[PDB]
Amino acid sequence: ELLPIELDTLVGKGRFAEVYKAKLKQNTSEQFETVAVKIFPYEEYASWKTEKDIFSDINLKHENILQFLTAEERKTELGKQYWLITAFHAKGNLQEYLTRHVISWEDLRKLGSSLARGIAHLHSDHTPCGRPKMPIVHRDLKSSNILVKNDLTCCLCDFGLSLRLDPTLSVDDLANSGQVGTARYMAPEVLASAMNLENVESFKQTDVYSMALVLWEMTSRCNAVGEVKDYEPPFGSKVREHPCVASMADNVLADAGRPEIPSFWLNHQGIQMVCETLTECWDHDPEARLTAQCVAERFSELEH
Ligand SMILES: COc1cc(-c2cnn3cc(OC)c([C@H]4COC(C)(C)C4)nc23)ccn1
Repeated sequence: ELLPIELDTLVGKGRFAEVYKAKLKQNTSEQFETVAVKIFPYEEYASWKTEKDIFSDINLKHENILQFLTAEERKTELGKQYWLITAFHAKGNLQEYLTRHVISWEDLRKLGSSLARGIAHLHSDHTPCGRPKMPIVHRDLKSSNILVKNDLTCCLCDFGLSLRLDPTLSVDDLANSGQVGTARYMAPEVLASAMNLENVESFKQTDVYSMALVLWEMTSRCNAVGEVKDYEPPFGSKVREHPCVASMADNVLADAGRPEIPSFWLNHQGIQMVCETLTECWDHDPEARLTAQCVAERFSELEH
């Protein structure tokens, strides 16, 4: 049976689906509960299925991963819709949050350390207890799809382009997907079409590079650095609003371009640590990049 849900507001429109703030009126007498509904048309059934498989995976439950209530199929006059019902985070996406607010050092520490913890959890080949689990690579990490919870910690969602690192995966299966994701956040090796298709685990390195760009966005809006400029997306000054891969290749790969880090930012000890860490993470060489777990560990050291 379908949950008693009333759609309130359209909060997100993506290639695959629409996200709605909704009211779950389980009970007529008591106050309604705010939930999120991601709606996929029948044409996007595949994206719905990929996300559903992730959200319903018991091993994937984590504080930094969007909480999942249920998946439904709803017949409509036009056809059928595929729904994902989840917890709603009122603060919204990280990109919009950074645009509107200048964060404290404590905020940056919480946001950056929780982002790394969520990615590390997806990447992990084992559960906290010690049981083997099949790693997931997000493949489309960016500030626009990271939610901010009420306690100012990050929460991952938008798993439509995600890849389970299954051993049975073929080169043909992988190459066919090719460059998947947002061009602005693509790692240089992806822009170069230089990956080893047989090596599925190298996709973890691409996620780390995108994470580095997000960490830089958080850092750019932190008041600890000093004077804070208006929020700009990575490469905002260099490329157009919807950049192509050729143009991103030109900047990221040909010019080795990265978002600028003014030297005055380094004056703060904490900011310096974050900048050094993120710099290692966006290195041209994937091998030079730290793991998400390593980054989570460095953030732990930031209490000092
Ligand atoms: C993108 O995939 C999602 C998002 C949610 C979701 C949960 N709370 N929440 C709150 C939001 O704003 C107030 C949005 C807007 C904000 O920014 C976006 C464009 C990401 C949509 N989305 C969500 C649930 C399931 N999948």
